Amino acid sequence: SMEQVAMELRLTELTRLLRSVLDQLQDKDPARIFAQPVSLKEVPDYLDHIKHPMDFATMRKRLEAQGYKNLHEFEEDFDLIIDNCMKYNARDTVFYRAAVRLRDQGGVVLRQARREVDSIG
Repeated sequence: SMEQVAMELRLTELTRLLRSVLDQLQDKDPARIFAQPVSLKEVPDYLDHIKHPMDFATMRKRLEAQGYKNLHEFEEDFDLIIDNCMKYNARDTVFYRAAVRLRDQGGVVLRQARREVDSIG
């Protein structure tokens, strides 16, 4: 139908905007701490601690399959990256501290993303 096509164009445009959001958030991680999944070879107990691992490469896979229906779903995944790290790692670690900085800097980007998503529909 024409409606299904219009819906699909909306999703494609959301995907375009979320790709730009993702790039901007990932720039706030210049150390690449959150770039890839925590390695289960190197941290073999990880899944005993963290039930829903997340990272930027995994988000990018989902994004490119158009697997984010709305900004809330995308934000959920970003918050998993941060919250997983702040639980597994102690406060006095470079990992924890990187997550705090990513959360703080990402907030700005996500605030305007939400306005754009609402504004453009």
